[PDB]
Amino acid sequence: EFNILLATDSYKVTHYKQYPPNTSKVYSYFECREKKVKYEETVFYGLQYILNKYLKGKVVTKEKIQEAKDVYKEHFQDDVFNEKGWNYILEKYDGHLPIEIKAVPEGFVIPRGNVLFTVENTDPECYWLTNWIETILVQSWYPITVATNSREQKKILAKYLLETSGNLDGLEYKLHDFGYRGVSSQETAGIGASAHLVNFKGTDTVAGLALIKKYYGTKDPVPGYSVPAAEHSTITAWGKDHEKDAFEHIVTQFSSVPVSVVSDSYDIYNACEKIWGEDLRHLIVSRSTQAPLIIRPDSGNPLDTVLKVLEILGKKFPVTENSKGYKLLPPYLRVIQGDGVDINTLQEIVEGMKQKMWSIENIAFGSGGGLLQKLTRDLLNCSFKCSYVVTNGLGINVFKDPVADPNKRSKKGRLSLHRTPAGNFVTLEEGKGDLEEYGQDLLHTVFKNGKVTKSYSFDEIRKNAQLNIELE
Amino acid sequence: EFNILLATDSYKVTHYKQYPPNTSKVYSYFECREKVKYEETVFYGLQYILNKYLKGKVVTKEKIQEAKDVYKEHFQDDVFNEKGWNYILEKYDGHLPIEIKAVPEGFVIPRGNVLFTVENTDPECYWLTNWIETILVQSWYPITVATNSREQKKILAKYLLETSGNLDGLEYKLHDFGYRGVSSQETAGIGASAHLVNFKGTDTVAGLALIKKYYGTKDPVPGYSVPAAEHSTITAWGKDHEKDAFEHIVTQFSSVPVSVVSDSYDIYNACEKIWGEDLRHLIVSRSTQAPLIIRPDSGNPLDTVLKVLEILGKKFPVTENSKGYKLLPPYLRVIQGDGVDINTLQEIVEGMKQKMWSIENIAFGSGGGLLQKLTRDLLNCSFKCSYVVTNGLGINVFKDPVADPNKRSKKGRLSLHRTPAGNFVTLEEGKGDLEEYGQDLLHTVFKNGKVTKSYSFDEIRKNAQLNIELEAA
Ligand SMILES: N#C/N=C(\NCc1ccc(S(=O)(=O)c2cccc(OC(F)(F)F)c2)cc1)Nc1ccncc1
Ligand SMILES: N#C/N=C(\NCc1ccc(S(=O)(=O)c2cccc(OC(F)(F)F)c2)cc1)Nc1ccncc1
Repeated sequence: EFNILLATDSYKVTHYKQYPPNTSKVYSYFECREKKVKYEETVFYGLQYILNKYLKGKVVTKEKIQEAKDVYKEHFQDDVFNEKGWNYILEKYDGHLPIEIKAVPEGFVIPRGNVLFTVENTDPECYWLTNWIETILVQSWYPITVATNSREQKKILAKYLLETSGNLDGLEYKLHDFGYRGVSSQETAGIGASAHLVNFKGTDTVAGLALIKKYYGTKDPVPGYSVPAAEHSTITAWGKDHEKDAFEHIVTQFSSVPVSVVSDSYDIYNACEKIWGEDLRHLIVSRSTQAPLIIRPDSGNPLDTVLKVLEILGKKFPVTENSKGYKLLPPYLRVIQGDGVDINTLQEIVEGMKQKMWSIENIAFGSGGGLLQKLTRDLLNCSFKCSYVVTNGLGINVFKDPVADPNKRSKKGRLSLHRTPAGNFVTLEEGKGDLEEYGQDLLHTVFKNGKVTKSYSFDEIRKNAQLNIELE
Repeated sequence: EFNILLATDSYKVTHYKQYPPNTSKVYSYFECREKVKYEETVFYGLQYILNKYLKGKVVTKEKIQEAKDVYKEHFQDDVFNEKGWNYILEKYDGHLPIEIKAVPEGFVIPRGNVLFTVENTDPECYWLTNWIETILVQSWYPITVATNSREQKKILAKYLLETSGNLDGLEYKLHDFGYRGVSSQETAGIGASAHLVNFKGTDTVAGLALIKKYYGTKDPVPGYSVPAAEHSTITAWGKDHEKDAFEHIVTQFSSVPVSVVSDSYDIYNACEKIWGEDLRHLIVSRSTQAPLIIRPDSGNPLDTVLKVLEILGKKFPVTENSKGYKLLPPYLRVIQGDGVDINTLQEIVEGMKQKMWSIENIAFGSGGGLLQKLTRDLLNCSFKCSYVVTNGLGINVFKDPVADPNKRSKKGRLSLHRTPAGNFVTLEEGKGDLEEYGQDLLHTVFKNGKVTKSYSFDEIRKNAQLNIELEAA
């Protein structure tokens, strides 16, 4: 069973002895710190998961306190654990955390350098608790960053799909999550997959579905979808001389639904030109528009291989020119590039297709490690800092400001998030939100004293995270 | 509760229909595929997966119904192999008819060798081998963390030995700071445990319980820490009271080591004036068992470390060790915990050596660099089918993409062997059977729902030792 007393950085166990004496309040905040491709705005997503799974309800028991005590005695070779402080929460509050958390609504898209949530203790005895839970709350960096990076890729796709086709039809199925095997754990898989689904509807990372169902909720039965597809084992199992037999068997098994077939086991160019393009062409051209063959290269330079596959297919199948002047494969045939795709190569591929006059309608992308694993907390500088304390009954605005790195300076005092007169966002420091010169604080209480006080459905989050181009 | 029918990539739900008719066996293997660095990998983490996810009754009527219901909506179609899963439930009481063979955990093996193999033990379950690819492939993560952590240990060992003449304290020179910087609680535990294969210092408490549950140590815990400040415990005192914060903290932790982050406002002032002058009397009185550890946390990592050491060296009595390198007094050390990864680690220790500072003076903390900034393509961790039996005939299968020879996979039944020179070699096409290379070094670790061979964390650590550690004795 999970024990919140064992879910912090070891050193935090010692901090209750380090704050100034007579400190009744520690108030801290989370931001994606501004830094002097660009990631200028971030999608706030994932806190509700943490609140529900780890923070709410009776999270302290006698047994958990004793367990922590025993572990820390050996871990520190010393007795430093705040057993009294934890027992207080158990006795006074039936083990519920005396903490208030206020947050911007999930799905909200906020520029860098703004407060996204704040945390403070609601009982003076628990001044130490605010930053105890920094570690667990800061892991929100991950769904924020996956959702943000996924959305930035959607912006790239949208721009190029609109340019080459005139519309955004199918945009929400253009970047598929292939990342299940390439992330660090089962738990990460569900979190990351759910964050990508804020922007798209295609996923193979099945763990994302149950997470969304349990913690967020959707009107539709499921938040994400997939279609049948081969992997190398289901092609290569037929033997090297029988690739065509594998292809034939698979497209016939899935004759009436879309099917993707990985075509690079031995020679992608041969497979396209000779196997699909000649030997099995009759099984392709007969397919429904709702059930295309999707040819999947999976190796070589991603741009070069996409362009060469399209060049080959365009000579073996009847290509049209759309109203924008771009080439379009027949509706029973598409391509998916699912190798080496990240935000940078995604851009390179669609720009390269555009240069060669191929519509983005022809292609979808799969992304695995690039989508869910190749991200860190420093990409958006997700960071949690104390900005206000009360000591001897007096509030003081606190902050760090390292001489050699102005980028790490933190905000001062009690914070609030507001709309500016021009409709942008601003974070007011030093309790200036209290002056009421800037309309209502956009932070809402989402957790208080062990209870989740405000929740968002996955549908609401998706609405909040829409692109401007989708809104237009 | 975890449901293995829902723990695969969606497309694998459709694969049972795609294999050749009358296929009775699908046999697959995992390697860290060969491509100048990461030439050898530490095999670690499979035992966790076997125990937590694969062993025992993992199929129930309810889990089958749940998966049926989810996949119906996910695919907008009924493609799920209900019958196949029911067969496992009915015939094997929901235990997986799979056999997995693996190299011992902690073993250090060159790239491009077979690390584990997987095959079905019932012909009806030919589709099961690759169903569990997704979950088994996540072993990439503890393998990669453990390997990258060990590569850092090699750097530290080299420079510690050169500047001090011994390896004392090596296993405490790289501390895990990564708890907040990983992607989940589960990842934190797995990654922290992988780092503990090589070192003993961690703040990622999640790692302790994982090791105790799945591996075990003779000692009460596998890893340790010591008291330390964070910015909030300094800055809460107010900008004009940094000295008061420092004094309070070192007085609270007067007889144990304590680290105090010193860069809240001006690291150089803190070292030269606050520690070096105002509070100097509280430092020089401390025990060798209870040093103050000064922690910079910003700026160029190498430049900041060198400047902090120059400042301290002028305020405190420095000695010259037997190798000719400068050593701070034993009540004073430094920890650099910002911007540390395998690359910057190398730059800092080399820069220190050039300025004649012993590596004894310093320890490193690493967070995202240690536990998060790693992907499956670093060591090209990969699972592939190499052998099938169809119509009663075994055939050796592989991929070999024309545009990427680095993606070629191995053929046939595989085994791992010692060469005459004592190195490793992977034999393909069942050639291990010829018995020209001795016995297969893989061991059956999982069979028909049961874990059949396992390793303690102590054994794993011994297996993962550096050669330099083995040399002496
Ligand atoms: N191809 C593959 N591979 C996988 N999934 C099948 C898969 C995914 C997306 C696409 S698509 O062309 O975007 C598409 C087509 C029609 C409807 C649609 O809509 C929707 F997807 F939502 F159903 C999405 C096709 C087929 N899985 C995979 C996991 C890990 N590693 C490699 C591979
Ligand atoms: N300084 C800090 N910060 C943290 N940990 C305390 C910490 C860690 C290592 C060291 S050391 O100098 O290597 C050391 C000293 C003596 C014995 C020893 O051995 C042993 F490790 F076993 F105690 C290790 C000191 C103090 N936590 C932290 C989490 C996340 N982000 C930033 C910070």
